[PDB]
Amino acid sequence: NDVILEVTAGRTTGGDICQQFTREIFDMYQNYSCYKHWQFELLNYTPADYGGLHHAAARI
RNA sequence: ACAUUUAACUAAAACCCCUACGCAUUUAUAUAGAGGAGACAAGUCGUAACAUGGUAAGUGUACUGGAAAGUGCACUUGGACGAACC
Ligand SMILES: [K+]
Ligand SMILES: [K+]
Ligand SMILES: [K+]
Ligand SMILES: [Mg+2]
Ligand SMILES: [Mg+2]
Ligand SMILES: [Mg+2]
Ligand SMILES: [Mg+2]
Ligand SMILES: [Mg+2]
Ligand SMILES: [Mg+2]
Ligand SMILES: [Mg+2]
Ligand SMILES: [Mg+2]
Ligand SMILES: [Mg+2]
Repeated sequence: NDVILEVTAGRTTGGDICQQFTREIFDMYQNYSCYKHWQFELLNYTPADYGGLHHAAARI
């Protein structure tokens, strides 16, 4: 069954470390879909204010 | 509500009421639902305060606004006015 994957930047500390790290994780799953030849369909994508990700949703 | 009797050549016998409490009063627990306060985050919106915080802040009171808060009158310094003259 297909997976609707969602990543959210947890509110645990100051700065954009949580939001910046979310972008890296989201790119990791997107690249992992290509490695497994999986179709990666973007559903939601809300970038942060410092080149990061607040929350993102995608379908694999 | 309720009666002084019997007996008395030594002296004794007899004596025995019925009405209250209604889930009425008093104090708590449990709550359909409606809110508050503290803790917490960093999410969302703005930047009110702390420097003359960029409208100096605040008190009382009134009205208004998503939200801090905004404005009127009076008061306070828990602000300043640069401290000879020019
Ligand atoms: K908040
Ligand atoms: K003010
Ligand atoms: K002040
Ligand atoms: Mg209740
Ligand atoms: Mg301000
Ligand atoms: Mg001024
Ligand atoms: Mg201003
Ligand atoms: Mg001000
Ligand atoms: Mg005032
Ligand atoms: Mg007031
Ligand atoms: Mg006004
Ligand atoms: Mg006016």
